[PDB]
Amino acid sequence: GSHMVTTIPFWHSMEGELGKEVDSLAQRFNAENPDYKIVPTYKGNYEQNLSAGIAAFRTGNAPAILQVYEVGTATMMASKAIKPVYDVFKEAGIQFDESQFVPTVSGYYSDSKTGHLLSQPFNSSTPVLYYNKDAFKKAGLDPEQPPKTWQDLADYAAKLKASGMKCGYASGWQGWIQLENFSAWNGLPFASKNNGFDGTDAVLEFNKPEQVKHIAMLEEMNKKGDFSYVGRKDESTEKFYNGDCAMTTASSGSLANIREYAKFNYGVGMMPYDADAKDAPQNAIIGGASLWVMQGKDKETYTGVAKFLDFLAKPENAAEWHQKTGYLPITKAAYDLTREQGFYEKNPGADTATRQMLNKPPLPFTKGLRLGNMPQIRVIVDEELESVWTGKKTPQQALDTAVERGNQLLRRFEKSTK
Ligand SMILES: O=P(O)(O)OC[C@H](O)CO
Ligand SMILES: [Co+2]
Ligand SMILES: [Mg+2]
Repeated sequence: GSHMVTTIPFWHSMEGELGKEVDSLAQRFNAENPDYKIVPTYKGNYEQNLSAGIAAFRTGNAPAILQVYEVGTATMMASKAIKPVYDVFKEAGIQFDESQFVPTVSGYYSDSKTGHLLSQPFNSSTPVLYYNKDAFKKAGLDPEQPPKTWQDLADYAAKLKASGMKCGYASGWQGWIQLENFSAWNGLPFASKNNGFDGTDAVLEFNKPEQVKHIAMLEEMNKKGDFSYVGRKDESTEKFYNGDCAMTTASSGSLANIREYAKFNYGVGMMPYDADAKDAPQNAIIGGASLWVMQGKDKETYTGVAKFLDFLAKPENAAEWHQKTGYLPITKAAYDLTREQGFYEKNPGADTATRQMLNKPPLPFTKGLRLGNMPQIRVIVDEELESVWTGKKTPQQALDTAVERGNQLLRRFEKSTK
């Protein structure tokens, strides 16, 4: 009737040092709240975790909490498999102040009609440029001056390669960085209806001259050996920390593993922008994930979930997550606490991710994205970009095809949710 501990499965995609920090947070919560036991389980990369969560729901054994990457948001929002987080709190009779979250992040994860959070913010990032300062030195570059523009990056990459580095430049999450964020950061839409927020009748718009020229630049670098393709996700993070790759654009959340494993002096810079683009940079759009609560659980489970989510949002815990991982602080209090503890004084580049998100007030179409079936559109994008790196298709053809294929998935979602 109440003597049994309530076990609460939490399925996530936090690998390496990120996962160790998730475990530390769960363990502390469990110690302070012994009526509950949060049980984190690593289920693979974000695609694998989302697929596993959806499949488990079909058979009634979904976890209580599921970490879903940012692009899965519209899909989850239309899902009948979730209990919106604001409702989890409401029905459990626990107060939660949504205004605590930084507006960019709360907006991203909020319902259009009610303004309420449908999932809980936790790990948000923007892409940053990691660079090997030691490698810069022996290539004759100023180790305190990362390339500000793509043009500069290509130049540096050539010099780093000439100096003996195995790889000059590589990128994590190419869709997120080279197209989604490339668009926002250079003042362009990724999709219509303001990057999807204004309706399911959105179409993809990333096949414009600016994006095509950008992909062409990367392909020219690839041919020269100055750019290396190493995969669709976080593969470039290890290529950087093991010394292979001199520069990588990767999640700000890669910092946990990079700090632990890089045995050289490294720096963090902002994403390069297009030198020719007037009024660039604009602002970055977030990556990372949010925490979804699955439908069909008992009241004890939802009480425990609400308590755990509240725990994660406490200033000290939100601040600790940001400081340890490189994900940006997602509450106002966590940002202020980090600043007031002198963390940014000690670690100058540690607020880069926030600064990119807030570089300028957003244009109507640089607030984030919200597109149904985006997890599959990401795969389409990866396939088409891979056809560029192999020389099978031109940058124009690949982006045109990704738009055509991707739009088919957007119309499929539109029809499904009408
Ligand atoms: O590595 P993350 O957690 O910042 O996520 C990267 C991309 O946003 C995933 O879609
Ligand atoms: Co009992
Ligand atoms: Mg569909």
